[PDB]
Amino acid sequence: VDISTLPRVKVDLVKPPFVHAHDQVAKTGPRVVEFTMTIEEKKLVIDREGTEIHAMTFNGSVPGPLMVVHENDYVELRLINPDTNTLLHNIDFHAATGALGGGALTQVNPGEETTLRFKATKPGVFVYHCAPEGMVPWHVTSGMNGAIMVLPRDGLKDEKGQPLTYDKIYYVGEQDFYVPKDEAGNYKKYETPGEAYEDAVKAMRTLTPTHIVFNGAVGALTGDHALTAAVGERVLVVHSQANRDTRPHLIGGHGDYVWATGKFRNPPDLDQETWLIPGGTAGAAFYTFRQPGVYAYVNHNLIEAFELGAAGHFKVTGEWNDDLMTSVVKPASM
Amino acid sequence: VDISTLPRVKVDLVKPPFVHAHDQVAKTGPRVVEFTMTIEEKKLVIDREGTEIHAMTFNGSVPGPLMVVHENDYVELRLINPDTNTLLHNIDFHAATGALGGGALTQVNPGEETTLRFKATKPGVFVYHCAPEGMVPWHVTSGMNGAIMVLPRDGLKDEKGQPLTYDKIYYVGEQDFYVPKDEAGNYKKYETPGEAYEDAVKAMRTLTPTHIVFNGAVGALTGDHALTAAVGERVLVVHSQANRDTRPHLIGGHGDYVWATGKFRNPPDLDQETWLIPGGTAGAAFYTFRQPGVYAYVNHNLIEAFELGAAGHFKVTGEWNDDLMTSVVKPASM
Amino acid sequence: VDISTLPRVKVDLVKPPFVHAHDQVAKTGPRVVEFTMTIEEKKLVIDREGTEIHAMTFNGSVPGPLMVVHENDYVELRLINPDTNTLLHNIDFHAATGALGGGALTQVNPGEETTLRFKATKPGVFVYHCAPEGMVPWHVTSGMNGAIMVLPRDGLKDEKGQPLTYDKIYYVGEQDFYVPKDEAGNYKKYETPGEAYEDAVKAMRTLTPTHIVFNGAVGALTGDHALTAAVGERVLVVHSQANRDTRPHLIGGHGDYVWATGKFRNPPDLDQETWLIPGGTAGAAFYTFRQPGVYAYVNHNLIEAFELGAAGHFKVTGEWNDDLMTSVVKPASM
Ligand SMILES: */O=N(/*)[O-]*
Ligand SMILES: */O=N(/*)[O-]*
Ligand SMILES: */O=N(/*)[O-]*
Ligand SMILES: [Cu+2]
Ligand SMILES: [Cu+2]
Ligand SMILES: [Cu+2]
Ligand SMILES: [Cu+2]
Ligand SMILES: [Cu+2]
Ligand SMILES: [Cu+2]
Repeated sequence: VDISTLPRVKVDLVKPPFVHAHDQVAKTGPRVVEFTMTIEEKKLVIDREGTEIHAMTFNGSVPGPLMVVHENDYVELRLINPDTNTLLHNIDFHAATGALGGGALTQVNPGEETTLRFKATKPGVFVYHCAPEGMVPWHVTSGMNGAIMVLPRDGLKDEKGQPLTYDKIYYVGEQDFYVPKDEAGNYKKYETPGEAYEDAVKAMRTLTPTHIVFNGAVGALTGDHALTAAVGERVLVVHSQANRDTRPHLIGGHGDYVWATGKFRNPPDLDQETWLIPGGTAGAAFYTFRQPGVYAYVNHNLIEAFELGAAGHFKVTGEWNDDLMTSVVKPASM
Repeated sequence: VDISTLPRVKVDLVKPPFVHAHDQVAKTGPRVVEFTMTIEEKKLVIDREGTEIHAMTFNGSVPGPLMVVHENDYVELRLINPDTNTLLHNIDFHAATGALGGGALTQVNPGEETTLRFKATKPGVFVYHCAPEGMVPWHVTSGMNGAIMVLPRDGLKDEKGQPLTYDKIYYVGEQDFYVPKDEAGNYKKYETPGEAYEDAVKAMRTLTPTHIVFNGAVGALTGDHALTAAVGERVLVVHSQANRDTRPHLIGGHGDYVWATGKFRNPPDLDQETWLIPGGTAGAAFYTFRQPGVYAYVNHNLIEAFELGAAGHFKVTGEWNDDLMTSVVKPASM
Repeated sequence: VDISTLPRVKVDLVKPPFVHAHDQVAKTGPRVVEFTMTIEEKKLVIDREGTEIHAMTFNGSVPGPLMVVHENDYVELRLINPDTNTLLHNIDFHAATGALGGGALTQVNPGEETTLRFKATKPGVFVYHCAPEGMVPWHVTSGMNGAIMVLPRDGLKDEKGQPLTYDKIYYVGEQDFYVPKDEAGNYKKYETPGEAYEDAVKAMRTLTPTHIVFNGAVGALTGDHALTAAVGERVLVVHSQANRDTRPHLIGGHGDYVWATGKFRNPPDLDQETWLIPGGTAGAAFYTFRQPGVYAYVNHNLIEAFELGAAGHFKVTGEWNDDLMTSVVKPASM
């Protein structure tokens, strides 16, 4: 079908962990879904100590926002690199076919823009990331990655073919940072990106992250920004990691249905405690909450979670079920 | 059904790698299954060089013992922290739903005890571990973790729905330790847990284990303590890793049916050489032995196996099958 | 059936990434398939800087060559250790059952040979590697590993039971090296294998590779040695890693059908972006190319790919499909 004959719909993106509006089951035929993102190089404070890095972002956030389409829609992205930036950037979609996922067609210097179109032929959650030839891991590990969800036209299905419908969705982007250290162990800072580059390469080659965070900073998904749900609600958590493996776990819950490597033509794994999302992948977990209270959502290398930053919280409202769990005898000396 | 109307059964636990008595197919309706564990802080020698650490244990062992129930039983655990210990502890069951897996309800100071009940609503093998707020990875990586198996009421099934019945079961707990080192590379020792804490945190933040062991020490599952089997026996090996990925492999055999991420509502993977158990997970592998002799069972990062400790042995009795394997010409000069 | 009554066929191996001739669907009954490999200790330059190591090889290459048989054939390997070598070697097949995969029966000193036979009872791709008692990870991480493919007698099948037939096959062996470094960070060199051994053990115990390469060196699968295909061709990429996890990704494509842990009795995962091959495993991915141009094939820890060596290329011939992807507005200032 001639693409100029299809409907166009413009999406207005939101900041993670929230997700723009969409319908699980497609309410129209295939469409050209129009997105715009503006690259922003910016300083970000990433820990409680005040460590400040030069982040490279899509739309001002780490991770970049979640894009949502259906299978056999066309994604049309206007990518803007304002002249207030200093570096060359591009974009590679793991959802796309050809030209390095789009990276070979989207190289933009400061003061340039470009528009890419691709057909979303495979359903699943997928990573997108910047990847300029010769400086790929530097851009990705400076925060320049997000994800796209390509829903089946008839929505999600369980291992038997019956519908799975979520009530809420969140997007957790997990970021490994490599902040250069001196011989004594303290972070260095740098005056220009070029003066930083060799020590960024040195720091990356150790293979050891200094920080591993959700939504761009230690503690970002806690306090006033904890995730929320109610007892009985069905929640989909999309989780991406563009560079290193992670092992997500809902402390106090499970992944009732999990696509660990993110592709919806496969049946989900049931009843997971913890699952492996390989570096370079997006995964998705569906859970129905059964108990109120605080939960933590972590990478279950618990050092990475509780010392390096890879931990967030849910606050869940509703009634407690003593059949599922109860304290029979509360802690006491006797 | 009112829980006070159900049968109660008391379990008497055994030391790993052995497993307490149970029936694969449930011989009764749902029960309250009663367990007791006593926390023990103790010194342990973990390598051939004599390196001694302060371990934190459930029931005196690293790992803690394997607990076994059926789906929709209630687990009722009496957890005792004697006044000979010095620290606060608790317990989180990945099998349980609510209150951080039980951790929010089981905080016991030295000289206290508590009793927790939860309904085992999902079948599989699952990690349990201590997790005190603010010091979670320290307790877990001091050895304070084990596993629980929740069997389907009608026992295990293959990828086609037919029964799988084991003749023997073993539990291998794999432990990553982070023993602090001085600048020259030698381990330090410490006079109190508080004086140790900052350097334990420093050691953990390197993300690099000093030791990775089965059943609490280098060589623990060898010699007089090698695992055993006979040709033709069906063996289930439950394997847990509460903090880091592992990649188990039976040298000379296979995993004929493997639940790599441990949850029995999913069909097993067939004919595995090696499989990935993510950190924070228990997995299980079923094998029927076909050849006698010595086997090694390893994490197949072979550095981790043969230099850091992650290797045990089977000794298998019976007749050799020359159709499966034979030396046609023995090593010789010619 | 008496093995002396079966047909014998002699295979002549080829250097990776190419694969010797075979038929996907078996054209005969079960056979004794005869292979010969000669061990070669040799110097190899592994990076652009000229770093030279002492490699330990099967047949002169890192990885060793891909062997191909069908399920229930017998593999008969003549393994030769010439007197120009200095070390003891052997071979363990993850495809085989008993005697440590063959390692206990194949110990050859320089100037010796041996012939091993085993029945290939399980279909899949599997690692083979040297494993001499007490020096296993040293030999494996010096390059002494390859893979064997055991095809189902009726060829490969998809998740629904229909045939999958490849037009081309390649074998990518991925090698983690641990070249010892002095305190300043420069590689050391050594006069004899014995004088090298303690520092090789020290380097391995850091768990941090210095190099991670495809086909034995940085850049080996690029330039005049890039992999090739045409639009519309079906390609199987077999990928092994004998010691560490990897996360393969075709940049610009997908794994349409992937056996991540390599065993063909299981249904493949569909539409993968990236997949996890555990250390100690071979995996296989099937893709039909849809677009011409250059692709990169990587470990998607992008530091490991683009700084440490784990990246190769495809050059694909044919016509571009603007429906799948197009530049709507080329990069420009406006
Ligand atoms: O039980 N979650 O660390
Ligand atoms: O073949 N097991 O290392
Ligand atoms: O999109 N491949 O790094
Ligand atoms: Cu960029
Ligand atoms: Cu990528
Ligand atoms: Cu504790
Ligand atoms: Cu946990
Ligand atoms: Cu060797
Ligand atoms: Cu092996």
